[PDB]
Amino acid sequence: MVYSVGLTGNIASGKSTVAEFFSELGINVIYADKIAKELTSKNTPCYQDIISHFGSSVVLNNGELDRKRIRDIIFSNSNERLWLESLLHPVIRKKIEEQLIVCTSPYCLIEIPLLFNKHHYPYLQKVLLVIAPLESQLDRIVKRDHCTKKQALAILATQPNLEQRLEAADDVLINESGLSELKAKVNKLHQKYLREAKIKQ
Repeated sequence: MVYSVGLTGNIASGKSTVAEFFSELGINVIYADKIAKELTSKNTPCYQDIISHFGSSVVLNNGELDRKRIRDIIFSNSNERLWLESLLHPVIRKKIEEQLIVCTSPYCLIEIPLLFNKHHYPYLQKVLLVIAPLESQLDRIVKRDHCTKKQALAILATQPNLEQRLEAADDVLINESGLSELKAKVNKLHQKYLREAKIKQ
């Protein structure tokens, strides 16, 4: 229906910044993560199933979901990552399709998770994977998490291997030198996607 580019990134890759640069070029960006939060708002069906599944530990005093805790669980327990992805996939897909129907840009960017199920995103024309070198990731993680460098390395040490996702990706944006070059790279990708969407039916 619409020429769609999947946006993925490893840890502390700079990918939300990449999304913003695409946004600022007039491209419609669909944020699957934002949709997931929406559809796990207080007393939504998925919110209820999540709390019943994981139990009271993932409910803050707020009655809001403990999203930090859930991320920790999802990252360390693959069976739970898959369970949660299976739960949310049907509702998230319906929201994505709504936004695609009203897409006003020449192509669309869909921000999706690093280890996204392809069977759930078979309609993507392209996949873009944003990565940052180890040093850059640590700096980003220490500043965001306020943690020790050795804890950041330990966090990076446990990330999923990218070999398979690097192979599959049509384009890999190495974010290795500041915001200005990042913007320049996004610009060239933008022109590439415009070109390919123009000649693709």
